[PDB]
Amino acid sequence: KVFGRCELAAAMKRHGLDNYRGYSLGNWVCAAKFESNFNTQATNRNTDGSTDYGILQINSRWWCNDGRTPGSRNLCNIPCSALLSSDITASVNCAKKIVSDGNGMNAWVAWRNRCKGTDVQAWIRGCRL
Ligand code: NA
Repeated sequence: KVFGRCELAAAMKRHGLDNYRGYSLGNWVCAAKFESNFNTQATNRNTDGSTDYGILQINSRWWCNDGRTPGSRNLCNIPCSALLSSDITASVNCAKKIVSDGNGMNAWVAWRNRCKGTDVQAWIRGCRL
């Protein structure tokens, strides 16, 4: 599923991401735009051979199991395929564990490089939330 911007903002808010660990909703929408272009089915191979899955490009090195990432963990206890569903529950639940790991949203390099310190409220502008 390719989410609309406000559609994804509504879904993230309903799932309790708005101001989760102090990160306003626009931070999460911005991260999703540059990780996935709001596409739940997005997959990208990392140089280390792990893969990033779904709207928030969650990494098989630590967070989900894809059966092909040697020496990796599955700290969200989910098959990586669950991160590609039209229903973002698994992605959101897993993102809550990631952002709680100590480095906040710096875990998402695209957030650090493209969203951090920017006018992230623009990402929820015009949305009925
Ligand atoms: Na894994």
